[PDB]
Amino acid sequence: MRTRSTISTPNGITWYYEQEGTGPDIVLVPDGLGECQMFDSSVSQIAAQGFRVTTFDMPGMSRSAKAPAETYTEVTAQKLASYVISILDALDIKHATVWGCSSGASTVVALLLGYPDRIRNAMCHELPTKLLDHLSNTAVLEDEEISNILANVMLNDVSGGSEAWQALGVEVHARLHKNYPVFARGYPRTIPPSAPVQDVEALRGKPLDWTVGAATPTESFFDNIVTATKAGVNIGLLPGMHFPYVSHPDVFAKYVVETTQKHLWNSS
Amino acid sequence: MRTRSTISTPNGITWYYEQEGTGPDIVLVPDGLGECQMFDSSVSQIAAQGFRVTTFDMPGMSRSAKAPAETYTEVTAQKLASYVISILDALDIKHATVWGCSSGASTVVALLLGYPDRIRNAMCHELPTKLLDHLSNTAVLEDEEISNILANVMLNDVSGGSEAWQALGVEVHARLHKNYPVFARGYPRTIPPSAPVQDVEALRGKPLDWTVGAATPTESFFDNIVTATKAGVNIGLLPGMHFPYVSHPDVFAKYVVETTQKHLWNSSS
Ligand SMILES: C[C@H](O)CCC[C@H](O)CCC/C=C/c1cc(O)cc(O)c1C(=O)O
Ligand SMILES: C[C@H](O)CCC[C@H](O)CCC/C=C/c1cc(O)cc(O)c1C(=O)O
Ligand SMILES: [K+]
Ligand SMILES: [K+]
Repeated sequence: MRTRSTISTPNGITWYYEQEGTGPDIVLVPDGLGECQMFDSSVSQIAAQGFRVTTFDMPGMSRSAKAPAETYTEVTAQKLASYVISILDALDIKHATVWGCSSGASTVVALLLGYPDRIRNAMCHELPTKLLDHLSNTAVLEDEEISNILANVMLNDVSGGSEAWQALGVEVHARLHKNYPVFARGYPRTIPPSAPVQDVEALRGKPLDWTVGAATPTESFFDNIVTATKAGVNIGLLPGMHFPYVSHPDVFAKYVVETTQKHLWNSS
Repeated sequence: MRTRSTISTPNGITWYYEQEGTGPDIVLVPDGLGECQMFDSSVSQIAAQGFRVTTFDMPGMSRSAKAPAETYTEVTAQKLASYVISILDALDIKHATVWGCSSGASTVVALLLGYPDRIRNAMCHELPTKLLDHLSNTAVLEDEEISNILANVMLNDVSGGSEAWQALGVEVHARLHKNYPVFARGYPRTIPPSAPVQDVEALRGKPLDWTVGAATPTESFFDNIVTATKAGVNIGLLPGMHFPYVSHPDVFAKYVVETTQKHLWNSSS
């Protein structure tokens, strides 16, 4: 019942995508590691509630690696939003609910603000607005050292569940190992400054639902809570840290379903 | 240069307190464990910047244990604020900057709202507004089990620094051992519903500086960040978790001094 296929867009990207279900469109945008297998359990649970769910690997990452260098270098929320619109155009998805974490969160807020006719509502999780020198400095290391360091960071610092993270399995971790250097050299210097949350008044009244991880250290996304509250945007918590769709897939799925249902009611 | 003494207030409490320094008054209200030795390093560093610093063990706790049962049972922010005003009256402290964490945070916001002529400015850290059934349920246990459970929670989960926590020393931990059952039976069921943050408009424009621990799990005091932001109150982070004066005493002292200095400049304007 799950489609697993590839599709080429006129910007040069060959996307790997997955799709399951019928009904209103929900699109799950990966975090910066660009790996859509992290959504696998949740895709079936969401689709089973009457939705068409689409996800994809991000350009330059995992099975979407056949892409021009511009799509995975000097990456911004606005570039990623343009790329997501390209694949939604290719798949004839005219109106969608979107979810994203991390650079995915920056991407879905850019999607909602830039393409309002295309976006029913956006769920953003842990949107990075601050430069981290420790992360930006990994870009000058050798690929194998980047992969070793960032594999450790993801498991021990931000996975929000070491057993679930490791249970993604050897095939997923082998793809992430190859993504870490692409992510390190493309994302951490350019993503945070591109955060589309500098204009608080532009967020006010928008169909945005913002979350942070319950277990995440307060300092990590303190600024998200402040910004959301200043904008009057719905702000709450999911269990775990940076990857709730990995750590707590059933809670994640229920959240996506209930949030989409609330906006479908509000739209009529 | 530290005064270490006792003072009896007509509400029945015999307080243990400490004082150091001369200058504008800064008062350090303990968290619910009620133990003012946790401020020892910071009291000297703050006083050295030209302040008179006062702290005290809280009623029923540590060396302030000679107190009526009303002062350490069914404890509310409003009761604690009335008790702090009683010791400030007894020490002739008319106008003070105040710090408090946890129930001490609830106390200092209650002091600022309820006694505004007495409070130059308040610094509140990790103010509890939510009931926690797992903590409330400890009240029905025997004293020794309460002490073992909460000693473990403070050391390993919320100290923000296990080595600094242990370095409080054997005498402090012997006092905290006796305080854990008093705290368990008198605080967790009644402090959160008494939180003086139901009226966001009452906080607006008040000389309040609110912090949360940088390492604290987001869920613990997420509501503090939301409430402070809604009220336009200065909200920020200190290193560590629930006990910044234990985990990061020099950062804590600097924050108390700089915040007090900011309000002294503003008061003159
Ligand atoms: C050795 C170093 O200190 C590493 C320690 C710091 C941790 O890496 C923080 C981990 C999560 C970073 C998210 C993030 C940040 C960003 O600026 C752009 C992004 O796209 C993302 C994302 O995961 O997508
Ligand atoms: C056995 C369980 O799992 C215990 C686990 C939970 C952590 O103990 C508490 C985290 C911080 C809250 C303290 C607190 C709460 C309150 O309702 C009144 C107070 O006065 C305080 C205070 O420290 O003053
Ligand atoms: K789950
Ligand atoms: K320090």
